[PDB]
Amino acid sequence: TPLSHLRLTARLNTSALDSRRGVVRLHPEVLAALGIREWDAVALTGTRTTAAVAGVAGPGVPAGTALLDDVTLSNAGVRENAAVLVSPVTVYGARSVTVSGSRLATQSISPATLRMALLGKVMTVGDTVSLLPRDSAATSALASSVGITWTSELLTVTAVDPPGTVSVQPNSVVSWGTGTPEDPAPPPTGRHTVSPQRSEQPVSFDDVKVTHPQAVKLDEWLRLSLDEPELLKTLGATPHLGVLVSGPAGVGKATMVRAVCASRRVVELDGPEVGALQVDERLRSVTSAVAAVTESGGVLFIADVDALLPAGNEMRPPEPVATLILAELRKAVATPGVAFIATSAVPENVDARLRAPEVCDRELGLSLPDATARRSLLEMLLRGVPSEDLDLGDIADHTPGFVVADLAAVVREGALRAAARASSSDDDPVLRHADLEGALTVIRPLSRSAEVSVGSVTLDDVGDMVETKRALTEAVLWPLQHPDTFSRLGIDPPRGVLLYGPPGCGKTFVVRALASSGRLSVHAVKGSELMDKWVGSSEKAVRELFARARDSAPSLVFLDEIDALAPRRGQNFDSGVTDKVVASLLTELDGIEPLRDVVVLGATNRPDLIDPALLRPGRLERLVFVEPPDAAARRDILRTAGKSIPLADDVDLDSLADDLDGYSAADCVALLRESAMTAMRRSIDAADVTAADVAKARETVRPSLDPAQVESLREFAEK
Ligand SMILES: Nc1ncnc2c1ncn2[C@@H]1O[C@H](COP(=O)(O)OP(=O)(O)O)[C@@H](O)[C@H]1O
Ligand SMILES: Nc1ncnc2c1ncn2[C@@H]1O[C@H](COP(=O)(O)OP(=O)(O)O)[C@@H](O)[C@H]1O
Repeated sequence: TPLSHLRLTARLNTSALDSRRGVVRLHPEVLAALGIREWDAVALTGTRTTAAVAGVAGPGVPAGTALLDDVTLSNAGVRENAAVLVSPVTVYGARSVTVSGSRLATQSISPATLRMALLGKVMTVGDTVSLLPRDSAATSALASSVGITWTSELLTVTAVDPPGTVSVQPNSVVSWGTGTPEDPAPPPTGRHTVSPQRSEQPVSFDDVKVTHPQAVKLDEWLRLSLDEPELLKTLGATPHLGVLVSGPAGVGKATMVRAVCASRRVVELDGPEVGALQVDERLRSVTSAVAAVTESGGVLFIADVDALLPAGNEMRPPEPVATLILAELRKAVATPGVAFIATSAVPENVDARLRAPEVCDRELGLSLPDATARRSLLEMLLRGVPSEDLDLGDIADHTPGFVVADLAAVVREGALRAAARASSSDDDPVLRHADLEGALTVIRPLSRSAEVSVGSVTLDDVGDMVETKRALTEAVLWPLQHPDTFSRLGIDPPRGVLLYGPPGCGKTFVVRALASSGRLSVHAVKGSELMDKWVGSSEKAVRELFARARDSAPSLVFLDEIDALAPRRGQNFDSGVTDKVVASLLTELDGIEPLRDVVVLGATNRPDLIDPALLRPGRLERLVFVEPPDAAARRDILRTAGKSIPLADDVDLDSLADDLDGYSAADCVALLRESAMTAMRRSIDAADVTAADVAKARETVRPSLDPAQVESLREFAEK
């Protein structure tokens, strides 16, 4: 894919409340020309190369101007009012990030605190990052009540992994530079901690289960295994318990586990810290933790185990040490009075041998908070926090795709805006609605820090698809959001949905937008990846997926590229591997049919390549055809995507829509992208997209839809 880029003028961001937060201000036309949305990271290049998060510039900022704070100008090697190269950058989740600082901060600030303070932010080697933008007895009490422990010291990034540009994730490890010979070496990492029975917990079990109903099921599993083993023995069930908890990053998976195990003794390892250890020290750490949990019993908990036991991509299989690490865990699970719980944002990022009867026999998927749940979280985050008229309902309504981690960061930022307002007024800081709303202009949700992340796309980002949205809302959202009314009205349990249409028309895009609603756990796979890329049995991956969905209800099961997952008999010959998968799939689909809190949806560009047994009643029987965007639809798509692109008077998006027959939704989005770029390159100071700019763009952006293939898809439901 061609790497788009623009030279802009770099002006110093004069707003202190907008500076030193890892945010660069760009005109929307730049975002359009570069092919990115707000909150996407950009590469910034002067004499040096750095990266920052693209935030939309306020009014009064011409398209040819980028606003950079003092540290960004320094990191990019750009003088004020000088030229800067801006371009989209690939930002992977960091395995590790090594930072350097004073001997005092190196000894006083834990790696967990570092990760919390820098969560979601982009890092590049050589960069100067700030843990806190600003810095009295009432203000310090405020900072601590909101959870600000660290200070405002500027650090430097001495290393990242993988190389290039990375973002700090919950499964990342952020550790000090080890290390300057003069200064003392920093404390050891990757070793287990023990929390005794009935220990003081920051977040209670009651607090957790109001937005995470899955905590009730986890608690019930633990109690049966550890407290009432004769009940399970009477039924012939297994007394052992291994659980893999998954769900969006920072949604609160680890906090839920600690809350549920509050009355138990917990032996806890930090997956990333241990995973970063030298291979032999890594094994010893796991071994020490297993012997400790089996010495007295209780819960062995590994937060973010995907950093410790990565799934591997065949080019690199799992390391040999993983076999021995798994043997230790397996030994723990078989121990009476011992239970094993591990977390991971994406389950398939963990070694396949962990998702097995011998270690983790069952799984639990958490969900994004809906608007109601978000308001519950904000009120919880603001206990003992001096405030006025916060209007939390409005803040909750304006944070879709957010998680508690983000909301916490929103509140911390709000405390800074209050403390800044306080210092000028000399009054004691008191949070108002302005602070929280102002925080939203600088805080990037974790769901936007890396698509394919649940919450990155919302229905507003989807132009048009009125009829498709309508059908999906009624077929998927309505039954899940109203279980009892549907049952008492004698409405059938949610029918399986097959979503199909020509490429670049949003059949996948709209599902991802739909899946960001909240109060609904999403369990999604791409047909190709599960079959070809994943190390492990594909047939067991199917049963695993559905079992996690059943246990995490209300659940949506998204089988994208369903044609690859279940092709027609004869298309594949792999010693019966495909057969077992399809037969297992049919079996799972039939188990989902009577359920009311689980919906299954398959998507494909080629429905005729699916085994017809998938399309029988009780299975994927609701056929939703996604039409290519007509004249009406193209108007919406253009207007949605081109909303903030300044246009010249001789540009009419409506008449343009009528002329774009054969252009898919993606084609239209690309025509605006190309148009904006054509205008930016033509004249920076005369940025307004002209009719000629669009005319030139149409030379490179061609129609992609085949009228015969489109006809073939439309007739599919009747044939
Ligand atoms: N009820 C709560 N009150 C305050 N902070 C919370 C609460 N729940 C979660 N957090 C914070 O949000 C972040 C995300 O929680 P965590 O469980 O670590 O996410 P993950 O799902 O990635 O494990 C954590 O840093 C935690 O400190
Ligand atoms: N209605 C729409 N509005 C805006 N962008 C869209 C729309 N439909 C599709 N796209 C663009 O197309 C991309 C994916 O297209 P989609 O049709 O979902 O996949 P497929 O090619 O598998 O059908 C998305 O990243 C999105 O940018």
